[PDB]
Amino acid sequence: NSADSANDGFVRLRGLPFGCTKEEIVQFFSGLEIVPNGITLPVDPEGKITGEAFVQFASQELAEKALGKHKERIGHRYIEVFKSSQEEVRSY
Repeated sequence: NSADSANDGFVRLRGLPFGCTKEEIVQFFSGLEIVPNGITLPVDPEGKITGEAFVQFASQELAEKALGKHKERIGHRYIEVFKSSQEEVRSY
């Protein structure tokens, strides 16, 4: 729950570019194992696009191998990372 229990490993992003989507998160953590639609796209930090998002792995541990990415890129922007679970995540 909200960051930890054992399996509910989510992550949150807050940094995405214009038109950002799942498949840019699906390439971000192409590194790692994720449940079959374990990625969530509510809106950006202002509320008109998708510049924050989230991702549920197969485990809490896989989801912190993912915090271990630190920055990388999506599209043209430059993405924060934080630990998460399904109820930090469900802004939609």
